[PDB]
Amino acid sequence: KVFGRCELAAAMKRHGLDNYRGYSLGNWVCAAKFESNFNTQATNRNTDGSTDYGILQINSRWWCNDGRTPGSRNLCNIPCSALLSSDITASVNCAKKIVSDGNGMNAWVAWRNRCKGTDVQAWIRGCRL
Ligand SMILES: [Cl-]
Ligand SMILES: [Cl-]
Ligand SMILES: [Cl-]
Ligand SMILES: [Cl-]
Ligand SMILES: [Cl-]
Ligand SMILES: [Cl-]
Ligand SMILES: [Cl-]
Ligand code: NA
Repeated sequence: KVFGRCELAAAMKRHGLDNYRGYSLGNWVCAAKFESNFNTQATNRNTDGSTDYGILQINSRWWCNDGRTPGSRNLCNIPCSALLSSDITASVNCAKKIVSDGNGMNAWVAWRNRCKGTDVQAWIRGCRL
């Protein structure tokens, strides 16, 4: 599924991401825009052989099982395919664990490089939330 900007803001708020770990909804919408372009089916292979999955590009190195990332963990206790669903519940649940792990949203390098410190409220501007 390819979400619209306000459609995703609303789904993230329904699943309790808004202000989770003090990160306003615009931070989450901006991270999703640059990780996946709002596409739940986004996948990207990393040079180390891990793969990033879904709207928030969650990495198989630590967070989900894809069976092809040697020495990896599965700390969200999910198949990485669950992160590609039209329903974002598994991505949001896992994202809550990642953002709790100690470095906040810096875990998402695209958030650090493209969202952090910017006018992230623009991402929810106009949205009926
Ligand atoms: Cl957009
Ligand atoms: Cl915001
Ligand atoms: Cl594996
Ligand atoms: Cl594990
Ligand atoms: Cl699995
Ligand atoms: Cl959803
Ligand atoms: Cl933080
Ligand atoms: Na894994």
